[PDB]
Amino acid sequence: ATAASMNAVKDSLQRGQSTIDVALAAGDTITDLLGKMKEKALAASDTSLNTASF
Amino acid sequence: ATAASMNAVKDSLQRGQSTIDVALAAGDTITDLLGKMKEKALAASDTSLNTASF
Repeated sequence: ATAASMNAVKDSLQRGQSTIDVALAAGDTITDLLGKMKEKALAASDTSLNTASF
Repeated sequence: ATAASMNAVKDSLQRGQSTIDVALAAGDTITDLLGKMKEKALAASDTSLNTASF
């Protein structure tokens, strides 16, 4: 009975791994977006821009 | 992200170079006109001129 109980443990571990995989994909896209906004903030930091570019 | 962020810095430096180039062209024109004024001032400083040429 104890040996047969391991299947639920394996299912729970695989479920956690899938959840972390989905979170990792979301984190990848979020870091891409974060880098792009840092580029935008540096570009807008310049005082030689006109109003429209800002 | 830090490496990819350098494009904004490059663009800002290029914009500064373009602004300085425009300023230097206008300054070249202004110095040419200033030399012309100095020539006219020396010409008009002569006391033998009649009122018309002055």
